[PDB]
Amino acid sequence: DVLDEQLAGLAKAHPSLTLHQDPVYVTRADAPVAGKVALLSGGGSGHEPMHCGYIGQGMLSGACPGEIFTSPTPDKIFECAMQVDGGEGVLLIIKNYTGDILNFETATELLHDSGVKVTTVVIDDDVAVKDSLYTAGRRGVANTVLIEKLVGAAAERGDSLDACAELGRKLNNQGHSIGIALGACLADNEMEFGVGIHGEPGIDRRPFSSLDQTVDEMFDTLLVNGSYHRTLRFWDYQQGSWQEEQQTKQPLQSGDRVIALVNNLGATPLSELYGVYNRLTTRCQQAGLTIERNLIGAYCTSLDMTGFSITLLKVDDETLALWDAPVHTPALNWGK
Amino acid sequence: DVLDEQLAGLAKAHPSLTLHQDPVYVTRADAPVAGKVALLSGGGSGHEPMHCGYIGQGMLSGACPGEIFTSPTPDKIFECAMQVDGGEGVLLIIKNYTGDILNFETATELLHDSGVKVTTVVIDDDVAVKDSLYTAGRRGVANTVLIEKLVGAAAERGDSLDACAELGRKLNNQGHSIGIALGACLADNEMEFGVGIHGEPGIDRRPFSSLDQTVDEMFDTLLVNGSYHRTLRFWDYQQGSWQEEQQTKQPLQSGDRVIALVNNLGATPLSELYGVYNRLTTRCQQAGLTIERNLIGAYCTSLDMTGFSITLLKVDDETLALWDAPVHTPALNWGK
Repeated sequence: DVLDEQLAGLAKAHPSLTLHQDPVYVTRADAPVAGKVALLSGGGSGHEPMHCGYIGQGMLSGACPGEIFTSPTPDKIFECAMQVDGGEGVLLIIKNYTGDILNFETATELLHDSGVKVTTVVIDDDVAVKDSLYTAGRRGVANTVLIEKLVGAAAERGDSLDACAELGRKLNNQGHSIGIALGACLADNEMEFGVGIHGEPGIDRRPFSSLDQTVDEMFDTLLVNGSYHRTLRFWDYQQGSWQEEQQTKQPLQSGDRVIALVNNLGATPLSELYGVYNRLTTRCQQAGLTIERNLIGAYCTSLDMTGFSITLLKVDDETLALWDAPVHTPALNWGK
Repeated sequence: DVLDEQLAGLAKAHPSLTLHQDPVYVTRADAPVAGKVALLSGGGSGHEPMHCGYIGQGMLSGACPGEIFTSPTPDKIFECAMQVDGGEGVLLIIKNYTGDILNFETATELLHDSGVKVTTVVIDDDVAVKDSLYTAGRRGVANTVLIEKLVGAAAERGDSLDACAELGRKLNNQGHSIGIALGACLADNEMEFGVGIHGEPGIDRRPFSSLDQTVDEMFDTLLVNGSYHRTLRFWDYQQGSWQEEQQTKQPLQSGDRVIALVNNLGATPLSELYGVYNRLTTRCQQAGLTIERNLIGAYCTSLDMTGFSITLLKVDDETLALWDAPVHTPALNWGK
């Protein structure tokens, strides 16, 4: 099995990780870490390094890969959470896809029934399309990475589960993403505008004219599609039931300070992502947005798709402190 | 100009770097760093992050990007070296291509003629083809990255120019690489075996049967093509002339300890690189090679070429200590 070989390779390459079998999942080699909230995510393979490249101090305690573009089954999630439970609760980060919501919400109840204090955070940052192919609402994409890092730093400093959960839901309402593909993972000199990380259709197919023009269109869409009201369910561990919560996003606006993530969906040359970033900085400056930090690289992929996404996440001094905090994972590493 | 936009983007993304104009080059924002040997490289754009993503503490002092797959002109190299010169010499790392050798060699003379103590290290790690299209001898490829980190650590701790040059030449004789492409940046289900980072032809075109079979063939080639004797010129700064030095490589063999670099040439999914790493570890274990450290990712690319390369560098305890030493660059970051 190729997927088997890929995970064995990840494990051999990174001794800070432990690959488990029966069922398969990955955790920090030092888990469970006593006394800190444990953070977990997962989803289909094909988005590497998300989420296994994010396992480590200051970020995920563990992750649950599934088959290509397919949610891990509930047994994997339950066993991974039990393995990382440090006595302070486990927070489940779930991207907004039908399969992921179903399997993670099922694991959540099984965990609850076994005495584990758990709660959830749903990510729906893709502003492009409401109700795509495998999603009720907006699709969960690259902002998931920014949220894992920020909530990961908060868990590592010792915040409670409730605190980690409220911060993740707040960030979710402040982060906005859009992606484009020039080639799947079907017409010359055309792009799928507002594409999904599983290959879901975007807003439309439109001509690619230049890098700068594509960025302008993506940026403009982030500015005008920001307003959003919807229900996101979360697990209330005190009542032991799902709570429907209306959640509100404000559009990005002049005066917002942001973290920018320019993300390779798969086969975009890094030189091009720097050109994207150059145009993005100009547009934010013109619109009154201050980019305070950035990440530019392959952080949330779709196999070998040719395209990239732009993510802008509103932040304040407290959030920036969580950004600057140490993280030690395969994909992201920085010290004090 | 797209290159202009791409370089402005790199500069805006990384305040630890300074982009210069008239002529264009990039340096550490803190250069010149007094009292340390300065390390420089450069080459055609299209291999990002090599070399600009390696500028920072513990690695390059600066780099000189040229146009796509084209060497920087000697004025760029000269001015960059003058900007980073810390009074203890400048070491130029040059990959073995006709154009790079000629421009860096011309800059070396201009530098010497201006009072700057300088010397060179030529990289010729690609074991696949002798005398390809743009090269007398063997092509310089991904081992260039490992050498910049190791020699970068030696320079950062204060080693002398001669000590840094000797280390670089020694490592060059101990590092071996081979690349394959499944698509240019051709044929169906066929690969260009032993391909060059500028699209040069390899040993041959052959059928792609599987990932594991491809890795086996690449690895076998690294074992059987390792022996090599050739002349590499270097700048003798005391005599003020080029010195022809016969240099020797021994094949890799049972008992060697290595650092492995599994490198995406452009469009290979990270999941697949881990599968590559998994097969590589098995083959190294069978052959008697101990992989002590690895790097898996996009470190020396060829635009959006679909393919990957494998590099194995023989090391000892001293070299492993230089690998583990602190490095803080756009592409490589660790403190232990």
